[PDB]
Amino acid sequence: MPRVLVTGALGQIGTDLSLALRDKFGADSVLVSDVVEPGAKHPLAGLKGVEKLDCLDSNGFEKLVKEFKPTWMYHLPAIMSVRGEAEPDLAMDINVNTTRYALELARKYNIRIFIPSTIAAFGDKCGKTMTKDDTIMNPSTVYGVTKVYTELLGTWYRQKYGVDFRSVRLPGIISAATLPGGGATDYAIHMYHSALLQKKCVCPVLPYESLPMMYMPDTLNSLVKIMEAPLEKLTRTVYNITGFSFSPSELRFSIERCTDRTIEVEYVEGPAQKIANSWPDSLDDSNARNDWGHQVKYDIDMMSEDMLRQIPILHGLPSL
Amino acid sequence: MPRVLVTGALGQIGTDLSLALRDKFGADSVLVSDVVEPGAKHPLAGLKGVEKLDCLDSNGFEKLVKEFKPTWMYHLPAIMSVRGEAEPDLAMDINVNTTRYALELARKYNIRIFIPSTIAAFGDKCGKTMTKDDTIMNPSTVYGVTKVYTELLGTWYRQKYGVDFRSVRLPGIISAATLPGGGATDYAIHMYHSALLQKKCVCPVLPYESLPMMYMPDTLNSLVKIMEAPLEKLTRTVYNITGFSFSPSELRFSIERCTDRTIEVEYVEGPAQKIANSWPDSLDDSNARNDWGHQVKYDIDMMSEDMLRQIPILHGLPSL
Ligand SMILES: NC(=O)c1ccc[n+]([C@@H]2O[C@H](COP(=O)([O-])OP(=O)(O)OC[C@H]3O[C@@H](n4cnc5c(N)ncnc54)[C@H](O)[C@@H]3O)[C@@H](O)[C@H]2O)c1
Ligand SMILES: NC(=O)c1ccc[n+]([C@@H]2O[C@H](COP(=O)([O-])OP(=O)(O)OC[C@H]3O[C@@H](n4cnc5c(N)ncnc54)[C@H](O)[C@@H]3O)[C@@H](O)[C@H]2O)c1
Ligand SMILES: [Cl-]
Ligand SMILES: [Cl-]
Ligand code: NA
Ligand code: NA
Repeated sequence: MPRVLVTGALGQIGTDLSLALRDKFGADSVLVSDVVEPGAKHPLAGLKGVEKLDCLDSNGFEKLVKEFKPTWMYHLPAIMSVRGEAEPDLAMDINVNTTRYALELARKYNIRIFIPSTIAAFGDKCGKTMTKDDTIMNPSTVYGVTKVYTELLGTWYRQKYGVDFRSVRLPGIISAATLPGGGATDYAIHMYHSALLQKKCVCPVLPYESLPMMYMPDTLNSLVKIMEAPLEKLTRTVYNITGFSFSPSELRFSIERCTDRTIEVEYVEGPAQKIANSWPDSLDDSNARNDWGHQVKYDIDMMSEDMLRQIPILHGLPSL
Repeated sequence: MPRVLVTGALGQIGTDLSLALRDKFGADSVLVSDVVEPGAKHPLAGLKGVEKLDCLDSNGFEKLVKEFKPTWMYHLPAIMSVRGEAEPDLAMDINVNTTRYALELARKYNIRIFIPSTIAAFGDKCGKTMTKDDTIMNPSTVYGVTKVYTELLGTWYRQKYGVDFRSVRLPGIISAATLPGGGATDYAIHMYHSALLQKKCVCPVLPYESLPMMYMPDTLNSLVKIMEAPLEKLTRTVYNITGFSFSPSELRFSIERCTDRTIEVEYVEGPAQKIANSWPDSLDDSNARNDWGHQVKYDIDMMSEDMLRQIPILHGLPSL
């Protein structure tokens, strides 16, 4: 049974993943860290086993790893697409340097290490329909460039030092806890909020732009399941995984089915569009399904039902 | 005509490139720099416009650029395959951080920037026969991993900021001016020295491991030609270029044809072999030929003739 360290643990994936790990292996077997502390309304507030760690401080990062003695690490901090184009130096620092430090610690302390990649690692030469695990990688964002380096450097640590590096290329991840903002796939949560508030939604992604997506509970299952797999079953270090693909118009139809009313949406291109257009429409995740049993239990309508129930509970929006 | 800065200029490529640029454009229009000073017998010793610059010193790098106002830059420092496997922190520092600084300067000060890539950017999934410009990139060395990042990051600067970033994936480069080191393709240069000294060459690459190679004068022609090209003629930022491929067995025969005598070579596998085996056997350089006129004058026997005449003259080895 593992002892799990999570870094950048207070963000979108880390919050839900931290809780799930605590449930499965026990709070004493999990250490949750982030450069920031949790808000008083954050789900990890007041919990034991939550610490403050700037992963750019390699000495502090090592200090924490020595003290806790993890056998597994999920290294989550990154600056993602939209922010990274505006603040590329910060993206290069965080996405390259924290990763280098993590991998050096995984070597030194014999840690099985997960670092997520992303469909943003692909660009317009990838083959946009059912994109393969091995293909041409020509990302159009600095974030994506940094994640190609993440994939290749992690794989080198495996080959050279036997570090047990594992990764998936995550699609857009949807969850109810997330505050709608300007992220590349934030149109989807904005749309759920608008529907609940019965207000006009102005969507920055074009209506028929399809992307690979996944609902959070499926994401968490896979993130645990890949780390549990015996090494001998893994034929590669980096796997595509997907939930289902959808466009904004499809998400709108889903919401209208689950609310039984019309939501008003106007499509006005924002910064997310050019980024999303350079990404695949759908992924081939057959290697993940075959090697370690990646599976998906939600479809778009199940997800919409759950979201429309969870958002009022979490954020105080009007319910259906 | 241009004002050309060379960084990392005292090495194998830089020594001959610096002299060619001075000849072509005039000594007052070329500034060359390196972390170390030239020794008294270095071809660049005693020359004006040769300076000491550590490209990890970003303030120093900036100061030099702001003073000289280059219109072109050739950014040459890197830690290469064999050394990088043994000193990976140095390789990651030099290969990533100096590049990051050079690209930012190119953006800020409007410089046309060349940063060489390499066949080492490819690995065992590339398609090893007549490898294309766009393929799967899975390098097996940290150096190669850093060069993929170099290509993608330079290409992103071109896309995001309009930086005129140009690159070729260099094959193994053979030249006489520089004494050979412990690097992968430098077996070839050692084999010429051993032949002239009439002593045993112990070769760490297996006798039929074919690699893309090029003789320096053709390399110099192409390094200048790609930088002279009008931007509108370039359909891509990174080009494969090759001279010809050969194995150590082939080179030995070529040397023996020229020297009219046996030379003694023993093949004792070293680290270079597994690295070379993961590289292409030959490249497709059609895009370079088409777009900007890459061309090649030398074949293996013309190269061997010239190497065997030049080495005695430049280094005092036993003639003919
Ligand atoms: N959410 C998605 O749709 C998605 C999709 C694909 C891949 N990913 C990847 O998943 C990982 C997590 O994404 P997320 O959506 O949770 O991001 P997020 O922005 O919600 O969370 C990131 C967390 O990293 C922390 N952090 C930043 N700098 C740090 C540092 N110096 N030291 C320690 N922590 C630091 C931030 O405080 C934040 O809590 C990232 O690698 C991301 O690229 C996410
Ligand atoms: N030589 C080849 O066969 C070959 C093949 C493919 C690609 N390349 C590329 O060509 C470039 C030059 O290679 P080379 O063979 O001339 O290498 P080299 O090792 O002969 O020369 C490297 C030069 O860089 C300098 N240097 C190192 N750290 C520095 C720093 N911090 N600041 C400034 N200078 C620094 C060194 O002092 C040295 O003079 C590299 O990018 C290499 O990857 C060379
Ligand atoms: Cl984003
Ligand atoms: Cl080498
Ligand atoms: Na962002
Ligand atoms: Na080397």
